[PDB]
Amino acid sequence: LAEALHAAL
Ligand SMILES: [Co+2]
Repeated sequence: LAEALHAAL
């Protein structure tokens, strides 16, 4: 989640 969300952002 940490990576996924920060990539999206
Ligand atoms: Co964060």
